[PDB]
Amino acid sequence: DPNAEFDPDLPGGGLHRCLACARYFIDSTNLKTHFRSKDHKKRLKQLSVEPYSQEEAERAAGMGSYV
Ligand SMILES: [Zn+2]
Repeated sequence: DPNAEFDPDLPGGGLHRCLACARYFIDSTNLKTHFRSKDHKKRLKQLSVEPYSQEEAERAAGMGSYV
């Protein structure tokens, strides 16, 4: 199909998926918000899907900026 790097049937063009869920998300933000389930990534660690997942190898726990 002319001009379509994405798929028009799949949410998010089928380009944003959680492989562990086989679900297609409309946007990467929606997809990444989906991994905010700690138990999921826990299962991922057990299954060996992705060792060191989000909130661990990508954490919002820092920011050491003083004047
Ligand atoms: Zn998932």
